Amino acid sequence: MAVPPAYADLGKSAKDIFNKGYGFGMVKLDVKTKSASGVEFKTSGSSNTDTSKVVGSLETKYKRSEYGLTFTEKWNTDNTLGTEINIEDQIAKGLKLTFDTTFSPNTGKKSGKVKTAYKREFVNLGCDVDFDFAGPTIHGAAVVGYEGWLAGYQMSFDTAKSKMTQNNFAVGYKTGDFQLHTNVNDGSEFGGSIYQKVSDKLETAVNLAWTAGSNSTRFGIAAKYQLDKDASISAKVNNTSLVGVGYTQSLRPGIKLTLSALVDGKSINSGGHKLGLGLELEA
Amino acid sequence: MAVPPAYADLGKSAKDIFNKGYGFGMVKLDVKTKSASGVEFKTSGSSNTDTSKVVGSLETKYKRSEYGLTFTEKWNTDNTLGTEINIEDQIAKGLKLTFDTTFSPNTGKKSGKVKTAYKREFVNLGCDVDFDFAGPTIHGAAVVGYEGWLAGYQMSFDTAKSKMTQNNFAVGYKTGDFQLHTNVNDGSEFGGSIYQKVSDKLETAVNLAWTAGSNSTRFGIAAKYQLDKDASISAKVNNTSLVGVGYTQSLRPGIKLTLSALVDGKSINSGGHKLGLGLELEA
Repeated sequence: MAVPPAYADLGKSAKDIFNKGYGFGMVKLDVKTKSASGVEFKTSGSSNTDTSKVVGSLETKYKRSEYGLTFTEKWNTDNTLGTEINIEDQIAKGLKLTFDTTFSPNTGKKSGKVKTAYKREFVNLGCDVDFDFAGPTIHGAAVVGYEGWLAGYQMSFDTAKSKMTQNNFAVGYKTGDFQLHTNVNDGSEFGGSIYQKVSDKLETAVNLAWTAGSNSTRFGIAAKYQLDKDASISAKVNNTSLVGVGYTQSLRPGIKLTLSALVDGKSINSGGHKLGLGLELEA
Repeated sequence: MAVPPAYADLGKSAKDIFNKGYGFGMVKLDVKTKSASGVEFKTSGSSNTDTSKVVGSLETKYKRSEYGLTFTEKWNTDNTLGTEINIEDQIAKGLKLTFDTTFSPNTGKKSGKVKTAYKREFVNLGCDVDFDFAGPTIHGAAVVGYEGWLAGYQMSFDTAKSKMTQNNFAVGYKTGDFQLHTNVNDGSEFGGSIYQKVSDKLETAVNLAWTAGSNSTRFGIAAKYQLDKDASISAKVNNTSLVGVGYTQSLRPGIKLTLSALVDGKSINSGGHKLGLGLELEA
């Protein structure tokens, strides 16, 4: 089953080291409940410490594995309504067809897209069509993989402006507990990442970024240490001397609390320091 | 055991209806852990949504029931250090002696007090002495109780200014699931409260406040409904049309999450609305 990850998921494990475990400047509550009928609910809510912009949301998910059907309804505090229809492994295998819609009964605006995915051995393909105010826009991504090596191309195109708006390449290589990933976005932005699971308890990642049109280089070191099986500690630092720390505790299987802090170097009296609270409830 | 509550606790059950279950404008984390050695830890931390003033704290508590000894150490983010010593039921019974101290290694300031309590049938007494910059200040409270009826007097006195700074009376009456409380503070502020446990699930409270020097009257209605044994819902409204709502869920015995909101009447585009998150962890 050498079925590659989709282009968007290349370098995921390293990104997850750098990004989850943290939640600076926000307080977050995510609740996944389940009714007797089998339809499940997700209610998210987040608040910025500065803007005081509270966002709320409810999602309702209904499944029918027999037809490969997922039906999702979405509500948020912007009064925006969403509806998603997934049809997997029916028109063919393994082909996934998706219809996504959004509508806002205040501003009248209405948007939609048709997503398509095709998973197989050595090949993971995708083609989306976004219908909006300046539509349509065609997205296409392709990833081939054989024996650890990975090769991907991502592309987007405004049909109206007759203009290519995305042109990205990716080369990857995994040897199990070690991932290497590189990308070239628009012939301008160059990126690289390295994931390494050194021990049972220690995970480690490294970020690199550079662009022509400058001698500008940004890079980062990240790590995640699994104290016991119910507690975890993340830490990271970049070349701007921003130090991130995070600590996540599963109080009970299903309930995760997360504390995070961002500390600027060097500072005491004058620095942009941030805190973060995150709570995940799974019932 | 008709041992009355202390003056500060008169009307507690009604106050608890009105006040806990809510946490407007704050996010709060309280953690009560316990070491093998028997010494217990409390770490609190709260953050205002506006001022962005994060406060942190650690308290360490060591006991020795055999001598009636409680020894508490306190640390906070203001770098203020605290130390409390409790000696109960030793000099006599039931007499409690308390030494409280605080010191700030930044501003050099240092404060302390000697608290004394005397519990008995029909009588609950208290006398504190605060040593500060303008010290000392003597506090005294007395509550007598017989067959539901309650009578209390509270008093404070600056010995330096030779000035009485507190003169309060209280009359109460309880008939089990019904409490009535009234107070006269400084001959100016008049207050009253009524608690009523109507059902197993429904608790109810009413607040009243008036002062001479005005025709100013403020009052409030409060209620707490026990949905199931692990969930609870609070609501309240005053005469300024401020509507409070709160919902607390014990996810597991020991873990309580609390959501609260304050809604102004009448408003949509222009009103001071507040949210609140509170989390209690007991391990």
